Amino acid sequence: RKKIFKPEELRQALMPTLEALYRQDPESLPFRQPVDPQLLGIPDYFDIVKNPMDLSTIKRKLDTGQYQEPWQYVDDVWLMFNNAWLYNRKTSRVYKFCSKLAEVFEQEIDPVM
Ligand SMILES: COc1ccc(N2C(=O)CC[C@H]2c2nc(-c3ccc4onc(C)c4c3)cn2C[C@@H](C)N2CCOCC2)cc1Cl
Repeated sequence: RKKIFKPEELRQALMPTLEALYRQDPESLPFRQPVDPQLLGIPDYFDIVKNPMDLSTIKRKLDTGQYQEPWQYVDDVWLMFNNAWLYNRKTSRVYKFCSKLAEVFEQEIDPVM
């Protein structure tokens, strides 16, 4: 089950699953850029989230061939969701938006896997 992927083959296969998340409006808006705790007024963010991830970082990694294997891309998307569920309360808009993106992703990534 070892396989060497061509970065452009990975990119073409995975990019549509990422585009599916970006297309969610307004649910993708809090996930489009890295969390800046001071500028968002959430100074405890890095006390709780030690491995931040967002759509712009995942896109940059896809675009520069930093994923060797599909599971590495999926791990970063899952990390982004896990961070938002960890930091935010179940009652919050961001937590609910995260749950929407995770549903969309589960649909998109199944066939690709
Ligand atoms: C359309 O939905 C929203 C619009 C604004 C906001 N925001 C606010 O109410 C305050 C600032 C802004 C905002 N919140 C967050 C926020 C906060 C906590 C988070 O935990 N995990 C994540 C991810 C996360 C994200 C981010 N933002 C700023 C977003 C909307 N920027 C706005 C500037 O352009 C890029 C996107 C949140 C949402 Cl759910």
